[PDB]
Amino acid sequence: HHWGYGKHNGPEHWHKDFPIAKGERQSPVDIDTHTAKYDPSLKPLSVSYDQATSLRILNNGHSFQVTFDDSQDKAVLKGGPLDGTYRLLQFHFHWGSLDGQGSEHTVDKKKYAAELHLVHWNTKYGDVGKAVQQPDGLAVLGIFLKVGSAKPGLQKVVDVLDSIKTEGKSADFTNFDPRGLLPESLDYWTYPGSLTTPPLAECVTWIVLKEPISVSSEQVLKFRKLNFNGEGEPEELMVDNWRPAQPLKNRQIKASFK
Ligand SMILES: O=C(CCCCCCC(=O)Nc1ccccc1)NO
Ligand SMILES: [Zn+2]
Repeated sequence: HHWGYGKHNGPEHWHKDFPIAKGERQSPVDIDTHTAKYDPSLKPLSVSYDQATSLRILNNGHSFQVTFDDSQDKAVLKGGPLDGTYRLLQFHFHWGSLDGQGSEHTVDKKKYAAELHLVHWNTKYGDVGKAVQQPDGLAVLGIFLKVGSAKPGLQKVVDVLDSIKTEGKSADFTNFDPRGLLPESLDYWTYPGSLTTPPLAECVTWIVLKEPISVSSEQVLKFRKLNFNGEGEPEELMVDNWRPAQPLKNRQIKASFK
């Protein structure tokens, strides 16, 4: 029926509605660290989040997202492999039912407990809907989460999840600073790929940071209390909302570091 992460509607079914699922630049991928090539040409990345304006937090039935005002150049990503300016629209997470799975990208086949995606769109296309129709329309910053010490900058998110438990719920989420989600190092791998949910459009320059952030067990347990269902339907925990690694095909993953 409609897509999701279950046995009957999960990633192995998506190609019937979205044939690009078997396309030439699908995401996520396994990052083989010994095959990625250091690219001395890659320009230094620029994450400019000081004027970011968060708006709302939303359970969309597949993840939860924090949305930003992207009607002006307030929070932008530039540099790295990117040409031009990419505006932050929203961030969301993918996570597991257990700490050994949950990420979408893997590193030498290792799965992390979760993966944060900070979604940005190329301002030369004017709006996100036009950007998703372009091969360089989006830039997604991917950040792995491992379980250990708490991430203080994540706590304001986790504390409001009770208020968006089920699909369709949203809440006001102003003055949230996404800089509190970033690791120390901006070393990264990059490759051309796609959205990891339907419609799987092949419009993303992926920038995946090498350094994970640590979150606590209590923080990730609160992610796993969300529901895929809407208020009143059989309760199905929102866990394992990740797509597995797809074939690399004719792509090379580049590293910003030696
Ligand atoms: O695919 C991903 C990462 C990138 C997600 C892109 C979502 C962009 C968004 O919020 N707006 C949008 C999406 C599709 C079509 C039009 C707008 N994770 O699953
Ligand atoms: Zn995502």
